[PDB]
Amino acid sequence: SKAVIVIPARYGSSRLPGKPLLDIVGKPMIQHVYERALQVAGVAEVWVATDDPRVEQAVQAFGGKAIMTRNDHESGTDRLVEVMHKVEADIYINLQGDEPMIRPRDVETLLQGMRDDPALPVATLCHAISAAEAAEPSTVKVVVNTRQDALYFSRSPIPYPRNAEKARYLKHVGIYAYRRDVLQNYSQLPESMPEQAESLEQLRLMNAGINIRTFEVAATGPGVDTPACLEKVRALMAQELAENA
Amino acid sequence: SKAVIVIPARYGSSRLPGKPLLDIVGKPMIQHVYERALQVAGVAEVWVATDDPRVEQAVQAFGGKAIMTRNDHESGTDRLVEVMHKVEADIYINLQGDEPMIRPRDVETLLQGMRDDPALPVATLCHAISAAEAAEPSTVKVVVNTRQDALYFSRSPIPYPRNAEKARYLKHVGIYAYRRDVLQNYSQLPESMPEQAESLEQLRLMNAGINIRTFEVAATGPGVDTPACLEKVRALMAQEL
Ligand SMILES: Nc1ccn([C@@H]2O[C@H](COP(=O)(O)O)[C@@H](O)[C@H]2O)c(=O)n1
Repeated sequence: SKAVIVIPARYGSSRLPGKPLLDIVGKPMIQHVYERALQVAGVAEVWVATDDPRVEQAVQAFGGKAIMTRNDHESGTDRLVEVMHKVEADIYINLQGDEPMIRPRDVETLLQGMRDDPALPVATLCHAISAAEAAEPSTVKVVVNTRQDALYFSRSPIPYPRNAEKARYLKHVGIYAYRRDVLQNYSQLPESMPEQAESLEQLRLMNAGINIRTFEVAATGPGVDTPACLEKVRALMAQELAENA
Repeated sequence: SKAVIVIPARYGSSRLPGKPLLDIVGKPMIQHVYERALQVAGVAEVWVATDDPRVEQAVQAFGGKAIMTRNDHESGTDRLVEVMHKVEADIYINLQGDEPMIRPRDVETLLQGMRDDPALPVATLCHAISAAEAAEPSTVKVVVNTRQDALYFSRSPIPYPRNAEKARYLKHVGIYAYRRDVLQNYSQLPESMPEQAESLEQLRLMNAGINIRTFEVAATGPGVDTPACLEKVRALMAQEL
């Protein structure tokens, strides 16, 4: 079973132009993600999928593998489908190019899950959050059954807190592992009403009856989207270097 | 493929004690439900499951069939499980004893669905509602996939209206059809965290991975929970004549 990690990294961003190129303790953000991806056991290759030459150059400059993709791509899953045709693997892992604090062990958990169950099409991550955090529409919640399969994903707080003290919330961590056949049949799936309403691409899979197992990990480090969280990551990353001396 | 309709009708109610015996244009509420149930094609028997001798006698008075069940059941579902042991069938339909405006056609849609797919364990109903109505925690919303299987049931407005004009909402109508094997295993299913938090018993099935197909019907009539709804139903069933 061959597994590869693909890191989508488009330059264009409204509140952070050239987001993957921002410096974090001396290296572009995209490099930190790539370096951590390389530490994931069981992965054959790591690639960066981009639609901008500057990103491709920055990646090659540190010796990373870059593959140009179409800029007309609406989603990071469509971009991964294009990569799938050129890069062969049985399992593709999609990592966010803007989460430099990703833990290699979490990707291994995800990979081990896919290998322990040959029938599993998609796998993703989640971690426990408080009810107060779950109230945010910018945070995606997920509810799972006993096998840890996702029942639904939503920006609405689910489960509804009728008996508030009994409610436990899970935040969805946007890292995915897809079997090859899922990506091959992907472009034929129609957009679902819940997907368009919620603006959550993963609901397109659920509409088609494709199971998504969700593994729970510890609270993940802060992503980068706000210049405030950027400074926190910078200090958190720097605090990490001195800790491992 | 033998199907039976079971109507849970406990005497008690915090807002309307003796609810099944309340008069609605000449007949107790339970009789209206029982008569409409008898109009459902494809069913072999209709039973009223109750805990009180007063309800049992009232049903026998109009010629219906009734079975005494334990008074310690927490829900009509548990009451149905007790009945399944006494009344043998392949498919059991659970009708609410407080919804006298039930349309026989809607129960036939549900039954047809179960017969069209022998692999389907549970089926239920739903109908379109507005965004305004979906915002209410007392209204249970359901989201389904292309095969109409339910993804989740919630009091929260699902789907979240990020793009409001794209959102379409469905209200769950508490009528169920269960295959016998689901009921034989029901007592072994543990309660789920989502069930306890939302206070929705059907989430106990989803937690165990049991599929629930949801068929869509037109807007249904109100049930009788409060004395206000009781007066509204009386008014509606009167003009319906
Ligand atoms: N313990 C319980 C609770 C409810 N039920 C039944 O469930 C249906 C709807 O519930 P409520 O009227 O209690 O709200 C009624 O037909 C009622 O008799 C039951 O049979 N046993």
